[PDB]
Amino acid sequence: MGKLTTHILDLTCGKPAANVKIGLKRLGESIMKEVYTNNDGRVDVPLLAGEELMSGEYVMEFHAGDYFASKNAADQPFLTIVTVRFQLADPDAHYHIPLLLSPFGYQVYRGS
Amino acid sequence: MGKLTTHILDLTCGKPAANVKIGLKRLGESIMKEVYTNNDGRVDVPLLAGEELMSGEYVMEFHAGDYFASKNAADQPFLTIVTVRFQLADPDAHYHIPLLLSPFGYQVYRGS
Amino acid sequence: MGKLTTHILDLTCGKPAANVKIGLKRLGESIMKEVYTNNDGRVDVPLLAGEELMSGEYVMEFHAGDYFASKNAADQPFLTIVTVRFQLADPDAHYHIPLLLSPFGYQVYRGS
Amino acid sequence: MGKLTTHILDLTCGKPAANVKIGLKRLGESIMKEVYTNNDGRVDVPLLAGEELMSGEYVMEFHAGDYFASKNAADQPFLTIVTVRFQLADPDAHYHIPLLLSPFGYQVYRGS
Ligand SMILES: O=c1[nH]c(=O)c2nn[nH]c2[nH]1
Ligand SMILES: O=c1[nH]c(=O)c2nn[nH]c2[nH]1
Repeated sequence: MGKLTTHILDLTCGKPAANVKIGLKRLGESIMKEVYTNNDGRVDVPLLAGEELMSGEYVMEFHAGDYFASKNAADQPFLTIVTVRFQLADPDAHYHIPLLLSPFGYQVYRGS
Repeated sequence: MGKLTTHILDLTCGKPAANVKIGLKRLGESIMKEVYTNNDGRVDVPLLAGEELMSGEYVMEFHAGDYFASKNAADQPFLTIVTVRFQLADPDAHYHIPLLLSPFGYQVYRGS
Repeated sequence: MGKLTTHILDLTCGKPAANVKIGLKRLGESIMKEVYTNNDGRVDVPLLAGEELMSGEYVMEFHAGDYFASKNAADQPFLTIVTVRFQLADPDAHYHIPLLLSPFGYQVYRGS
Repeated sequence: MGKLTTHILDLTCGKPAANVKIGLKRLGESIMKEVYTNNDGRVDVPLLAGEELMSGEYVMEFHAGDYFASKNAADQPFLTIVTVRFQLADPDAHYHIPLLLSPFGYQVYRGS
């Protein structure tokens, strides 16, 4: 009964990044899920839980380019799809990986 | 005559991350280069320059897992290969993308 | 009925920083509060709320040095007291300012 | 013959933060220096060197509020003066402490 959640903050305006598409995939495979953050910059249902959450490597494709585009970065943005690889060791643990995001930089961390 | 350089700092000990392997690839392709940072956590020759640097999307595969492993994170580390996608718009510009790295989090930015 | 909360994550081990002392003070004054984070790296009661929360500048003194010391950085640590100044404009708003912390670097942000 | 340098990057536009005032002071004292970053977001002469650099705690007052103000955050900005405390142990070592800055968050690290 593990769990994988996330969270996006736009450091340009201190608000949660809303309606950003997030791709989810197992390492070496194709997208398996596609979600859009709510107003809190989170997703209602965990990105992964129970059976689903299998120990291994995953990748999340945060669509930063489109998000900043709507809030305005340019025709060929520096950040298009912020990609995040990570390995989930224990299948019964909680993994909260937020994303602090800016047009030209970002923080990826295992928060609480 | 554009240029792509990078830099790795281990925020766990304030020192540059040395001898870390860095994979380089164009979006959707296979590795095209493989380098190992020196003692300053940089690479002698630009990761990309002149002809090579074509406008588009690239990906750098920082091998964080192995680096921390040598400095010690575990059998199934949270971070294995920190992956970084980005788009290089102008082919004649300088792009310096450093990496602030920690066992459980990291910063990716367009520095100077 | 505004609110000021915070949160500390130790990026060295992906866990919340527990029992870290946090000083709170208005700009130019002496400490007014002193708290110790719980196991979630948070404090049970808001650091500021209602009447208390007056528009202006505050400072939080995160005692990183002692925290890392207990988990081990040295005799004269790089980070001793991570100091964070910020201005609270609206008195009725919620301000969540977490702290991503490492022996040699840290992130300060207005999260959700 | 130690050295203290710094560097400011505006993560909102990937450029160095130019002409930002930086206050320098020893712990518990008044400003001792006041500098303004050049176009590279650095200062020509080290903020501290040789004799000057004495082992102990210092504080740098990055004037983020004014900088973003000129580039535009509001009347009562979240960040006014980003304050950074740190301890310099060895007097003969090089300490490079850059600042990744955004209207609502920032990274402080011991870079190379
Ligand atoms: O949902 C979250 N809550 C928090 O308090 C937090 N702190 N960092 N990341 C976080 N994510
Ligand atoms: O090579 C670099 N030099 C610097 O001064 C710097 N600051 N941030 N990233 C950087 N990379």
